[PDB]
Amino acid sequence: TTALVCDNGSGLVKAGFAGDDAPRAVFPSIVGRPRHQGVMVGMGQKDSYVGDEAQSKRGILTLKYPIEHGIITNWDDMEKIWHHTFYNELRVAPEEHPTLLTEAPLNPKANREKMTQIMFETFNVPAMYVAIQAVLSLYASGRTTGIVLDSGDGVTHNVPIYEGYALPHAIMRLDLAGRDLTDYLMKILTERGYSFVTTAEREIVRDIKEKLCYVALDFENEMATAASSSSLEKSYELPDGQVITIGNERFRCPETLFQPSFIGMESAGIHETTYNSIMKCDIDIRKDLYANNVMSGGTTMYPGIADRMQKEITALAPSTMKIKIIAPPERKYSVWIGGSILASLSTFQQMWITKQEYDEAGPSIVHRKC
Amino acid sequence: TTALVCDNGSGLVKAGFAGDDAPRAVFPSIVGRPRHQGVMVGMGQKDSYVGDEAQSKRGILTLKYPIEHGIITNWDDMEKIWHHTFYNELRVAPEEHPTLLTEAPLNPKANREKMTQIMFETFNVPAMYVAIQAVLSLYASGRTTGIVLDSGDGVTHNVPIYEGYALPHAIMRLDLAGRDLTDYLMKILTERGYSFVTTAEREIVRDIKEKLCYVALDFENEMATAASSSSLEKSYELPDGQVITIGNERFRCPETLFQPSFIGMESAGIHETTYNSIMKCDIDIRKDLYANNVMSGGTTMYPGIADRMQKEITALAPSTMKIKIIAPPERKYSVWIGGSILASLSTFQQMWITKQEYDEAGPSIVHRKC
Amino acid sequence: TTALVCDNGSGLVKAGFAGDDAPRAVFPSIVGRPRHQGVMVGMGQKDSYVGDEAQSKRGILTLKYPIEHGIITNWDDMEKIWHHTFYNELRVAPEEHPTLLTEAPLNPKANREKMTQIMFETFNVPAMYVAIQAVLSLYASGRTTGIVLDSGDGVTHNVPIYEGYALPHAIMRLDLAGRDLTDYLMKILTERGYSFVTTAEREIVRDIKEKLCYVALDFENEMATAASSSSLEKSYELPDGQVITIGNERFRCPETLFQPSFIGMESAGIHETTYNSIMKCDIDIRKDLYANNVMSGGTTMYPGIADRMQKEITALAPSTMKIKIIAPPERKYSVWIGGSILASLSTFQQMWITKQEYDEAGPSIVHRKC
Ligand SMILES: Nc1ncnc2c1ncn2[C@@H]1O[C@H](COP(=O)(O)OP(=O)(O)O)[C@@H](O)[C@H]1O
Ligand SMILES: Nc1ncnc2c1ncn2[C@@H]1O[C@H](COP(=O)(O)OP(=O)(O)O)[C@@H](O)[C@H]1O
Ligand SMILES: Nc1ncnc2c1ncn2[C@@H]1O[C@H](COP(=O)(O)OP(=O)(O)O)[C@@H](O)[C@H]1O
Ligand SMILES: [Mg+2]
Ligand SMILES: [Mg+2]
Ligand SMILES: [Mg+2]
Repeated sequence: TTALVCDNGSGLVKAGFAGDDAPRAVFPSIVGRPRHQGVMVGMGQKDSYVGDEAQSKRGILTLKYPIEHGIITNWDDMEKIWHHTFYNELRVAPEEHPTLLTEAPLNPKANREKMTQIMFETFNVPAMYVAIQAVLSLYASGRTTGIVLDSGDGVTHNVPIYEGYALPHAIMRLDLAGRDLTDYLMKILTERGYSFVTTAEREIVRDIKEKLCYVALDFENEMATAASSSSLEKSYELPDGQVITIGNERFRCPETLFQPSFIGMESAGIHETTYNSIMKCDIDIRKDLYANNVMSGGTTMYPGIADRMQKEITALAPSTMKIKIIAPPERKYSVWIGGSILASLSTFQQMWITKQEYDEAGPSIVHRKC
Repeated sequence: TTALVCDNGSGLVKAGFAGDDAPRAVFPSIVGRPRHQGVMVGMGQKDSYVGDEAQSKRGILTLKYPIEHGIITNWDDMEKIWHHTFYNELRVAPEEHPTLLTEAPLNPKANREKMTQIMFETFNVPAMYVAIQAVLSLYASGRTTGIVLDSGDGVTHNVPIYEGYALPHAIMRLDLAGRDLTDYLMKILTERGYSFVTTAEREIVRDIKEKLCYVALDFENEMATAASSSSLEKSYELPDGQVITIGNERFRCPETLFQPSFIGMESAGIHETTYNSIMKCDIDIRKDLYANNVMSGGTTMYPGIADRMQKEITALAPSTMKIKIIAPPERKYSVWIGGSILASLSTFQQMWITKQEYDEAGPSIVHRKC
Repeated sequence: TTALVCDNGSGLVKAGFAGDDAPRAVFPSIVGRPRHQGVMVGMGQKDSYVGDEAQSKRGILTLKYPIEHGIITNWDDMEKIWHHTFYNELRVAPEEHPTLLTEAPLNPKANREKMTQIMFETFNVPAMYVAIQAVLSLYASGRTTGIVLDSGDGVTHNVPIYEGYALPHAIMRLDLAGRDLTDYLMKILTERGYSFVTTAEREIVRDIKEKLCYVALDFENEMATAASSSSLEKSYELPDGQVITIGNERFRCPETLFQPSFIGMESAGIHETTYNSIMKCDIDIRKDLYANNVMSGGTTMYPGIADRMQKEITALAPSTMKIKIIAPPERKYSVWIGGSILASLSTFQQMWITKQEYDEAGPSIVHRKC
């Protein structure tokens, strides 16, 4: 009778059971299909690969992400992803496990309705629920009041909560996250002569970004430092043994979070978005929001991002405001951890969307229960 | 109901039954016709000789190869060859044996279509199939990943397969193989005063090449070694008792595979062709191609060719790539062995081109079934 | 005091003086070196040939292209090319002529820096400038708004400009162009029995492609038409008098621009790349980009390419968008014509990189002036 927690991000699936501290399985949410011709008979050559097996065979596949900026764009591939999650990774039967799902705020309603319908009809779950990922990150923190910035592969969002009450008019959503940083790193890696163009070579660039990239405390000083000397240059070995070297692409890629105009966007950086979200809240709750800046997600995992956020929000806010950025070492899984905490609570047990409620009230049950 | 496997190379016919480990018969694919005048009545003096009987009587015949660089140029002589194979060597009736045939990649389509037509009309086979020889060579080695370098009398070709998927854009074909090496050995044997000019004397030079020639690990060092001393000189006894001696023609002949400019070709050597074929494949599959270099065919049978290929590809590839050359002792028949393995599989039984498909869909069935 | 305009493409050099309507000289950017042995004394047998003289003597040379996908890979041969351009074709002294050079977008920075250094040190130009070829193509058409699809021997690129402002985040670059089409035509010409393998025979195949190839309005219909009848077959006479015939290779070769998977690439066709470039631009500027599709370069010179681009972009775009493809009859020289127009303007005269700026600011002047 244990509940399931599935955190469907744009880039990774974090799935497990409620009551744990880490997910069962964490695998990329990709579906790969062969793009060359098979010449050997049989071999169990399947027509599509999901998750880690698609990354294993990615040299002969075309990798597709069913989720795009927090929105599911391919629903057959997403059913493939969910079937993989339930049967090959969790190795469970979804007929007896309530499933907690997550979603970004300010998302299309059809996304939520269709997840509800697929859970209740394709996978026959007894109950389900869709929770906002930033509220779950606050549950993982253990703090009732915080402003949460969640940055994932697809979306960056700010949700300010005070005493357990959210201020939905102050919620920010920015469609700039890890995948845009990967694409920008590809583009600026072309400057040194490195050409990554295929979907399989997007994973190599994502690995380069996760290993070698960091957030500069002061961008212009680091640009001058990289110009003067090669102290910031690091090498990376490609899957075929070729070695690439990057000097200032290491901090130019994550700078797009603070200067979105690098990729041609008109928006403000994550620091200015956070400050604007705080300033749309009530004046009496702003001090507690300044002191509680919870960062979650994999795009907040850069070395130096918390210090840079500290510096920028301190510059924006008054001098008597006491700015703290809470960046737990496990913030790459804060949404899943908070979802496990929430699904394990006794008070939450009356808040599931039951199967009978779905049957006798339609998929639109999800907008008024969640 | 057993299937036939006929490997028609430019130089030799390898024919047998599926399920065996070696072909029934291996004979030269030559048709000899007398060039002098008959003076004795009768004797069963036939107008043409095929296979081993043409080599037996080659002193009074003009030997012709119906296949030239993997392409059948004389179709009447090729029907003679196939009739010999079926009736005098296999001693079977082709009306009840499906026949698996082999062909080099990047070959004229008319070649394949006309083999299909002759099999289905002249020999009345119940079914047939044309397979690429490098895929068959990969079947024999028992693996589904690797780049195959197949060298025969007529063509040398590279086909990279990964997980059973071929990359047809990375397939190389080089029209330099054993027959070009035989001709070059004739030409450079003229340097010591030995004149072989006739088609029958081409077989003597081919025998010299198969017995005395080897691949030098370092060409310039071996050239210096042969210049300094006579330690590399070996003798060969001609059919009439004359003894010839060759010192550096032993490794100068096979060096044409690595330096095609010896015979006036502009192409790259087999090592550089293999490296170029690997580098036209996806970056994620290159490590497994480096570690799996399958060599098949009779022109890869030189002493020291695998070590030289190891050395050259190691020089071309990065230092962290782990280069292996797989050169089985039976690689002179890898194509036939793999064809037997393929024709014996149960999954392949639905992939034959049946007689009815040919009748009601034309000879062009072979491009979309094979 | 007239300025020079040198359009260095991967395949051809277009050089001339600013203010003209056509370049002085258009010759292949190849350097040929003899591959056989000289037996006649003297003759002025030079060790290397550049341009038209290499194509004249290509039967005894190995032709090398110093530019490869818009990137200069051999710099000594490129200095040979530039010296030829300046002294044997333009017959000028570069010490008193500012030189305008062109480059593809998303190119290595070392390419631009080394062209700047060689111009300012080897050829002693008073000033120089490197311009993006698509902006120059937009100069030639006399408009300041439109998305340019420039296809050359080495690179195909999309650059959307609106009101004179470029959107660098929407710039596409595809490393598929005329040379890849020539190689594909060689590969599929092997199907009818025609074997072109040498670098000199690459020019014959390029001539065949330029004379006999066209873009099919509907590929499958043309494939059916070529299968049914021989109405699409045309003959071509080789330099030695042999006549070759091609039926569907005529439109199968240029189809690789719309189906890059023909040569094993994962990218999208030029139509889908153009649509994707338009859709990464602001919603308010998309109507003017749809109506202004400037095509330039020699690979856009196929019969029927503009109509096919019209059809495909119309299929992709909404029905109320008004799609025009602007394909001037002189679009093979749009980059050079636009460069001449730009170098002749009075406003541009303050935008040269002067010699003193180079001397006292390094070769890195080119990234912040251009
Ligand atoms: N150590 C790291 N440094 C920088 N970026 C990272 C790191 N680890 C993961 N990422 C990025 O975070 C993204 C995945 O974060 P995640 O929270 O799983 O997103 P989602 O919730 O959308 O799945 C990926 O795009 C990856 O590039
Ligand atoms: N031991 C050997 N050493 C060198 N060359 C050999 C040897 N044995 C055979 N060959 C060459 O290999 C060629 C035959 O190889 P094979 O694989 O039968 O070619 P094909 O498939 O074209 O018939 C002949 O030209 C012969 O000269
Ligand atoms: N009439 C034509 N039809 C098709 N292709 C052509 C034609 N004329 C030239 N080309 C191709 O265009 C390329 C040269 O175009 P160009 O604009 O000069 O390129 P670059 O700017 O790279 O020199 C050559 O590869 C040639 O094959
Ligand atoms: Mg997330
Ligand atoms: Mg063979
Ligand atoms: Mg050009």
